[PDB]
Amino acid sequence: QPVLHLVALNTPLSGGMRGIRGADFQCFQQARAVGLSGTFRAFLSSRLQDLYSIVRRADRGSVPIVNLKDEVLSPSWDSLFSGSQGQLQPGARIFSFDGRDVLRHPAWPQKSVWHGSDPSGRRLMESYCETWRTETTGATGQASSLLSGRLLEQKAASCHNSYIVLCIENSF
Repeated sequence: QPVLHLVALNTPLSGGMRGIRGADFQCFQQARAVGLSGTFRAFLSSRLQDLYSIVRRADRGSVPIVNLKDEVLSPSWDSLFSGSQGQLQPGARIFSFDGRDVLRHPAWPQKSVWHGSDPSGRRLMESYCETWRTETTGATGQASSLLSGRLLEQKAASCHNSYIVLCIENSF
């Protein structure tokens, strides 16, 4: 049964992530540290990339999305970008690579997730912290409150905030 893992980085990050190459490298390093074999990319839109396109086309329609512990979060990647704003089922849990529940652990003081995307997973050039290069208070990035059970809520948040960053396995 194919599945794609959605896992959080071990620490929150502000909008200044050294760009998408920086965020992607963190996903690579942290997955490798725990023995995960798949290819993990940061769950973020950037200048040249829409979040929606990060998962291989063949795995977008019918491969369930699961957390680190293989608990099912969504029936497919496409389901998240239907316009529901990435609604997860109640009680859904998201774990970091080292096994901590991001909602129950104090290491993530703010339960919001950076994404820089609209509800269909397309890039928001005016709201992605200058492609994740700045943490200045005046700049914004599109983020979502995990407390509301959604991954793609449309909140423009100051880039100076330290939020949860997710990594998605790009293919089974």
